[PDB]
Amino acid sequence: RPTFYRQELNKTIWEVPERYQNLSPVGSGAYGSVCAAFDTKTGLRVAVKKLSRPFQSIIHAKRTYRELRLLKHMKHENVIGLLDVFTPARSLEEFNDVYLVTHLMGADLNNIVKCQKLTDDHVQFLIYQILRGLKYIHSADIIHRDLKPSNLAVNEDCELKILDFGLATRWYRAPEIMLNWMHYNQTVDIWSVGCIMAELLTGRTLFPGTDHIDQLKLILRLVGTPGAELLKKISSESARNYIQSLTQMPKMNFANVFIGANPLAVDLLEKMLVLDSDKRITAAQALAHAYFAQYHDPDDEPVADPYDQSFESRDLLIDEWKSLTYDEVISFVPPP
Ligand SMILES: COc1ccc(OC)c(CCC(=O)Nc2cc(-c3c(-c4ccc(F)cc4)nc(/N=N/c4ccc(F)cc4)n3C)ccn2)c1
Ligand SMILES: CCCCCCCCO[C@@H]1O[C@H](CO)[C@@H](O)[C@H](O)[C@H]1O
Ligand SMILES: CCCCCCCCO[C@@H]1O[C@H](CO)[C@@H](O)[C@H](O)[C@H]1O
Ligand SMILES: CCCCCCCCO[C@@H]1O[C@H](CO)[C@@H](O)[C@H](O)[C@H]1O
Repeated sequence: RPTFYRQELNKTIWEVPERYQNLSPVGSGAYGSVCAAFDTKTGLRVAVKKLSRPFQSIIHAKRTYRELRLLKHMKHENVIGLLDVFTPARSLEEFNDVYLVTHLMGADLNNIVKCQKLTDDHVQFLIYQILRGLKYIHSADIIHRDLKPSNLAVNEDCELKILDFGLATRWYRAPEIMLNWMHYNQTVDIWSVGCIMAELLTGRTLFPGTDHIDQLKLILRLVGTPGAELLKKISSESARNYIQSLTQMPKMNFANVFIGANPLAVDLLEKMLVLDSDKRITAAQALAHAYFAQYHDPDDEPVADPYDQSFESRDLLIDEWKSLTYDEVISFVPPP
């Protein structure tokens, strides 16, 4: 029902509702392309993404559905959310293009830090928001699995949002991800938070590995070689035999590694950067840690509605994924 207009951008004809004005390209790639625009109806600067080849194949179609389902479900201040989704198509029969709209973002966490130490109050505020968003994401039984500064948008008021992309590196990955362990815990993301927090406090990458093996080597130097209780949980014969032939290394004294840091920050890092993922602090537990006393509000750290991910196991035809995607476009309700 909106009146659309057509304009050539990023070498295709974009067709968008007239509320979105002054489109200008900001990025592109195999996924599609993104324009900045001004949403006259809300007064917001927005990013409009036109998906590329959304229904070219079964895998493309399922990926399009997955992305729209995820963005429609995420409704939290510290997670990317969907302002709008539209298609110029008037029916399923002519449905070929998908456009997604969110807040225009212009800076990530790297841009805020610039290889400098942040003040402790500033670190508390940033890590607090990451953990608040992760509590929400994990409560939907979602694991990010590649959390890193480039996936963290931050505006001029230092308001932070978790993204599942970077704005137009393995240094933050949990060691079990590096080792193709599978059976991943949600605390793989807590490992990443610990790496980010350490860098914010010191102004230096915690584990700047040159390659995969070097990354693991640096990790074991800080946290020590696996202990007896962790070794009991390793089913891989080859992993055990390699680990048992390592020269033992104690866990370093984090208080001496992070000299000059808030001792409550050091305590929290010790609970995030644990090799055994079962012994890592959760996002909800971390929010209650004394380090965040000035920001923690147990009544404003919400959890997500249940997220039905059963579609992940299904093998459907292109036109079925396409019709399911069309249903999700039609049923979209814009946020307050
Ligand atoms: C670093 O400092 C900067 C300084 C100046 C700048 O300007 C030139 C910029 C760029 C501004 C910008 O890019 N802003 C922006 C982008 C997106 C967005 C969406 C997006 C998502 C959902 C929507 F509803 C709408 C857009 N998708 C995306 N990429 N997707 C990908 C990516 C990689 C993959 F491998 C796969 C997919 N991006 C980058 C969202 C919001 N703001 C940065
Ligand atoms: C200067 C450019 C302004 C673009 C405003 C786009 C508003 C898009 O929205 C339109 O606004 C009209 C205003 O009379 C309404 O009557 C239409 O129903 C509405 O769809
Ligand atoms: C809504 C954005 C925050 C939650 C993101 C959950 C992502 C679940 O899937 C994630 O998709 C990301 C994009 O493909 C990938 O970077 C991650 O590796 C993948 O695990
Ligand atoms: C030499 C490098 C050793 C890395 C050990 C990483 C141990 C991570 O921890 C393991 O994560 C698994 C899920 O991924 C869980 O099933 C295990 O119970 C847990 O111990």
